[PDB]
Parts: sequence; C-alpha cells; structure tokens
Amino acid sequence: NHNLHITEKLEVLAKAYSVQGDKWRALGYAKAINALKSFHKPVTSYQEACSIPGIGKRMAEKIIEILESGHLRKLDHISESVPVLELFSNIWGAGTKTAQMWYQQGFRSLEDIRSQASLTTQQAIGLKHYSDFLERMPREEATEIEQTVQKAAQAFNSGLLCVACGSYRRGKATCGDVDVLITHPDGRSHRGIFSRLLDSLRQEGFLTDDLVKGETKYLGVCRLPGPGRRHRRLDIIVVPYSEFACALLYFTGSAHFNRSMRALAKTKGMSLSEHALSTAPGRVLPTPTEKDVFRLLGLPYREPAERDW
DNA sequence: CGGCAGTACTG
DNA sequence: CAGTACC
DNA sequence: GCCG
Ligand SMILES: [Cl-]
Ligand SMILES: [Mg+2]
Ligand code: NA
Ligand code: NA
Ligand code: NA
Repeated sequence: NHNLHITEKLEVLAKAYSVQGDKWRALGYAKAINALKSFHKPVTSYQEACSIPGIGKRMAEKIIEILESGHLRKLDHISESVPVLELFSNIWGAGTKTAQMWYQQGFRSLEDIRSQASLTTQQAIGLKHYSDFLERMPREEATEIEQTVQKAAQAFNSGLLCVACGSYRRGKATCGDVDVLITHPDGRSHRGIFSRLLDSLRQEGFLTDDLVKGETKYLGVCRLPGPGRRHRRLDIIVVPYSEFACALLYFTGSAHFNRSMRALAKTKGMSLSEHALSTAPGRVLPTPTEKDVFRLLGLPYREPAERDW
C-alpha cells in the first residue's frame, strides 16, 4: 500500500458518512480506499488519480489536496457527533437511525445508554458484549467453534454437512465471527433441525444468548469452556443442498467480492444471490459447485483465499 | 437521472 | 412497515 | 461518492 497516507485520512471521512447514514457516499469512499490500497504505485498526479477505477473528480481533488499540505481540509469539519454515533452504532442491533435518535435525546456515553435508554432485547445483548464483539478471535478458536456445532449436528444426523465460511474459509489468521453453513446431500433432512441443534448447544452452556432465531438462520452468541474465554458471535445457516454452492460463495465473501460478482452477473443479464445464480424473475441455473458459478459467469475459478477483497 | 442486491428477522 | 443485519 |  504505497498510499496509506491517503487512505488513512479518507477512512475518517468514510466512517463519518457511514455512521451519519449516508451509505452510498460511504460506499464510494470505501471503493476508492480499496482501489488506492491496491494500485502499483504512489499516485502523484490528478490525471493519474482519475486513472484508477473508483476515483472520480471530487476524490481526485481530495488526493490533490493531501497532495500539497499532507492533510484534507474536510476533516476539520466533521460533526462532534460522529465519535458518539460510532460508539452507539457499534452496539449490535443499533444502526444509524437508533444512534442518531439517542444522540438527539442527549445520550453521549455507553453509561447513559445503560442507565437511561430503552433497548431492544438484541441491543441489551449487544451492549453486554460490547468489547467482546469488537475483538477478533484467532482462527484456531473459530475451528473449535465450528467443530462444536458440527459435533452437535452430526450427533442427530451424521449426514449433515457443516462448514465455517466467512474470513475463516478465506484463510484469515483472525476472524470477527463464525459463519456455519449446514446442509444435507439428501435434499430434505436439512429441515427443522434447529430445535434439536440449538437446544443441544444450550445444554453445554455453549450458547449464551440468542439474537435471531428464524426458520433458516440463527444469529447468536457462544463461549467455549474454560478460563480466558470470550463471548463470540456465531451464525448458523441451514440451506437446501441445491443451494449449497451459492451459499458457500455468498457466505465466504468477502462482501466486496460478492458485490463485484453481482455486478458482473448484471452485465450478463443474470443475478447472483446466496440462493442461486439466475437469468434476468428468470431461471435458476444449476450450480452444484462454486466452480460452476464462476464458469457460468465466464470467470476463472478463484479459491476462497483470493476472494479476500 | 439513478443504481450501486436481495432477503430474513424483529417488533 | 422501518430498521438492522448477513456476505 | 463513482459511473453509465
Ligand atoms: Cl463447491
Ligand atoms: Mg463472518
Ligand atoms: Na450496530
Ligand atoms: Na438526562
Ligand atoms: Na456472521
């Protein structure tokens, strides 16, 4: 990254727009930050700034300002509210609208939130685990969590396949949470297992809090036994076997890689979701493998580690 | 001008 | 429904 | 914010 002196200050702007709710501008800043953290060179011209995909006139100009004096005028005019809004929206279950409302109501610290805010069930759990959920775990811990879920699943039906996705599958040394995808090659036995699986995992003390318990996805909180353990975010998603390849791809990510794939799909008159690759309500195309998705998009296969965009 | 993804939960 | 979350 |  020959441009960490540009990206460091752009990231302040990106975050300010993100937590203030301007999600599209925040998207544009993040793309430009990704582009600039990947070029071949330092950028030292406005005509070179425009050179790169994701950098336009206004973003060029901002490069051409750090160009000169080593800072961006715009940074000194970010609302004093941004760090508080960032604090509040780092509570799981609170996003930008809730953070702006708390701010408007005069809350300024997590002590204010604890003592005076009305919290949803999810947000009270997010607040209780505030620090823990900002921490990444070693991937060796994601492994133990995956194999905990697998053992409980395969106990009830040994045909069940369980796979940790997310940053774990992309090979990262640390993970923000664990995403366990479950399916069954028989095409039917995947259904209705959550009752049994989740109560099994509660039986250990392993599952400590539920955030979401739907018919096909569970989002919650777990903790391995013993000393020195922290609470970890855990998602479990159950999918029909015919959808396994698209689910693997979607839940392996990264989010920027998926977004680049949806856009490439759109150039070919197709659509790509966690459930399927389809034509324009079109037809679902058969994708038994991740490799088939790439092939039908006319792309060469990328292993999970080269999707970490 | 307007897309930049679609859906599953929660309440 | 609006809001939040998943990659 | 960028881009078509
Ligand atoms: Cl596959
Ligand atoms: Mg994850
Ligand atoms: Na949040
Ligand atoms: Na008060
Ligand atoms: Na997750």
